[PDB]
Amino acid sequence: ARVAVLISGTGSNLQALIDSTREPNSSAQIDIVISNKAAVAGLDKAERAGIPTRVINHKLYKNRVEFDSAIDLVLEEFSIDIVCLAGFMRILSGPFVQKWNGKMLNIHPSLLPSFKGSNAHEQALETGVTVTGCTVHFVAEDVDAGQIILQEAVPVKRGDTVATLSERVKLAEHKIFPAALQLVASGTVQLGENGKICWV
Ligand SMILES: Nc1nc2sc(CCCCc3ccc(C(=O)N[C@@H](CCC(=O)O)C(=O)O)nc3)cc2c(=O)[nH]1
Ligand SMILES: NCC(=O)N[C@@H]1O[C@H](COP(=O)([O-])[O-])[C@@H](O)[C@H]1O
Repeated sequence: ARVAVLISGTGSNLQALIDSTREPNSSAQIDIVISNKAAVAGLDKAERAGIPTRVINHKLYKNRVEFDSAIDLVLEEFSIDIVCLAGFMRILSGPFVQKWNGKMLNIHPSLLPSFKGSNAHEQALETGVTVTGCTVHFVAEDVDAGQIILQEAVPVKRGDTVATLSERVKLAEHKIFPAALQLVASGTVQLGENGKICWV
C-alpha cells in the first residue's frame, strides 16, 4: 500500500511511521510527505529518510476545497492508497474526506469519544481523568468521529501538565499509529460497506 503522510509540526509520529514502514514485513511504504507549513521538523525527517516532500500553503487557495484539491492532486500523482494525518492541524473538506473514506487515518491524543477537538490534553487535565490515551481512527466528516482502529491507555500522573502528559501519550502514539497503518495496509482492518470496521 502506498502511503502519504500529512504533517504540520515536529513529526515524531512521522518518524515512528518511517521507522516501522521500513521494516521488511511492512505492508506500507511512505511515498510522499505533505506539509501545510514550510519550516517544520517533519519535512526534515522526511528528507533525511529519502522521502519526497511537498509544502502546500493555504495562502495560495481561496477555500478549503481548493486547498484540499491541491493535496489530492499530489496524492494522485504519487498513486497513493492511504493517507495518514500525523499532526496535521487543518480541517479537511467534506468532499476530500468523502473521497478518502476508509483510506485516511488520524492519530488523536485522547481515548475517543472523550475529548474530541484541538486541545485534548488540556481537556483531559481540566476534567480530572486519571486515565487518558490516544486513538487511531478513520477520518469521517464529523471531526474525531470516524471508526476507531486502535487505542492505548496512558496514566495521568499528579502534577502533569500538557508538556508531561503529551510526552507520555506520544510514546503510546508511536506504538499504535504504526500498528494501525500496518493493519489497514495489509487489509487486516477495513471499513465495511456498513461503515463498521472489519477484521479480515
Ligand atoms: N473533516 C475532518 N478533518 C480532520 S483533520 C483531523 C486531524 C486534526 C486536525 C487539527 C484539529 C482538529 C480538531 C480541531 C477542533 O475541533 N477544535 C475545536 C475543539 C472542540 C472541543 O473543544 O470540543 C475548537 O476549535 O473549538 N481543531 C484542529 C481530523 C479530522 C477529521 O476527523 N475530520
Ligand atoms: N487530532 C489532532 C491532534 O491533536 N494531533 C496531535 O498532534 C501531535 C503531533 O505530534 P508529532 O508532530 O510529534 O507527530 C500528536 O501528538 C497528535 O496527538
